[PDB]
Amino acid sequence: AVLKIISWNVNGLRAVHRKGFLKWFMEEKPDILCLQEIKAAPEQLPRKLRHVEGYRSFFTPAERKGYSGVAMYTKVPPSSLREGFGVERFDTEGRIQIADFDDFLLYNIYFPNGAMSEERLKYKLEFYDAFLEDVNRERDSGRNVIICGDFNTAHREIDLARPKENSNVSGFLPVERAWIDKFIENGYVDTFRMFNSDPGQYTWWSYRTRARERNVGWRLDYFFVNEEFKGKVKRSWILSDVMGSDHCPIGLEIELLEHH
Ligand SMILES: [Mg+2]
Repeated sequence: AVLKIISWNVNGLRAVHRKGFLKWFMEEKPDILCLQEIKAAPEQLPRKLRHVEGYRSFFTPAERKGYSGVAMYTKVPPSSLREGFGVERFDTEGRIQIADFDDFLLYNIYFPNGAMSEERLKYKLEFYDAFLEDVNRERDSGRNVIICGDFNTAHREIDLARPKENSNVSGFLPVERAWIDKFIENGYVDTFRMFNSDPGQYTWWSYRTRARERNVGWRLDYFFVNEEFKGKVKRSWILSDVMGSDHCPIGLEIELLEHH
């Protein structure tokens, strides 16, 4: 038996609602849906977005109005939900959900965009370091972990359409790519690349004339697992045809643990 988990940066939950989000959600039927960039006060969402039949929903908004925010809809209730790393400046931006599903912890993370300033690039890299300390603590205690969301970095040249022109911009800086190398070396696996070694596999396209149509994109959105759990990953894919955001959704199917 498997669970289908989807991750999607929706570029505003109300915005994607107006384009057909609930119809997509009903057709795709994920067991767990992780969203990034909700951008809304949960009590200002229409009640048909706030609560969807068959799911429990959890919203973790930023302090700043209209900014960031993550959400999770799940057909099975988690046993707990942790919304921070325990560091105030990383925990007030609506970026972190860590849901305990007993088989695994599920991290749904909106990692910072560092492109607007050196200040925010430094915040991104420090957030990366706090995340790595957190997941290692949980993994080392004996938990399996699934990490999904918008990492805001394309790992290798194959992961964006125009690597050479982006050497010096956040999203493809050597130091950001090197952090992903370090995360993987700490015993985590980029699940998409377990199954797909092809070029042109992107999850974000700038909201500009025909960029998506021309597939001028970046792979910014990932599903990682700890190494010891990778044999339970059965599929990891990109839902590239699903419109409505500047990112598309990505999927993971994970087999349930089979106790003996
Ligand atoms: Mg965005």
